[PDB]
Amino acid sequence: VILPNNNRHQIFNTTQGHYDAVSFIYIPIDGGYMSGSGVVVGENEILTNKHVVNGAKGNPRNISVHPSAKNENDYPNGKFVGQEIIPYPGNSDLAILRVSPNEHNQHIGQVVKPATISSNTDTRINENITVTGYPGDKPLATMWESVGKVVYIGGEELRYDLSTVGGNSGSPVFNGKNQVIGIHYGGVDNKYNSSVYINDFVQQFLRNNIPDINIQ
Repeated sequence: VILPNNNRHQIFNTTQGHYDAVSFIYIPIDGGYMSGSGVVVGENEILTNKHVVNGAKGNPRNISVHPSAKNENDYPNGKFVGQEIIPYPGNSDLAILRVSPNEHNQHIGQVVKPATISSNTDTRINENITVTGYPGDKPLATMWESVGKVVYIGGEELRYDLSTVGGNSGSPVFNGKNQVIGIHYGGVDNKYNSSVYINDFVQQFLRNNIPDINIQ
């Protein structure tokens, strides 16, 4: 959903700082492909949307994850294939994807630093945030950072005023400490963008499936 606030900047030094965990997702469908985004949060784990993993039609092996992808011809951290899809049991567009190790028996959370999850104890409306991931209007597997403000927090719903584009499905929403406060899932044209807010209940689901999860 493209809004009056469309402040987007490409990221090139993708393997450094907090960008490293921001991941590009590619799923073939016989006619073409679908793409999306996610964020590495544990040794073998990314967070993304239910609607993203549902594109695999029940086979996790159809999902390729490229952490820190720079463009279609530059995956500096290679890829990791889907192994197990663990949907968040609650009523939000959130899933964990566990991935296999790569061809060098490296784990995804060893090649990049797993992202820091916010406890969201301090998160409030009007807060300045970024949503960073792989928009579909841009060239395949290019990373973009969008700047915006939180407008709504309720239940598992966090809405902001910044712009995103199909492919931004699954993009982490960062606070100023570069901690993940939520996971983008879509938007309502001319009104706001929407994300899964990482509330206490979501945090419990993360802890119960990702033993090493870093929540601060």
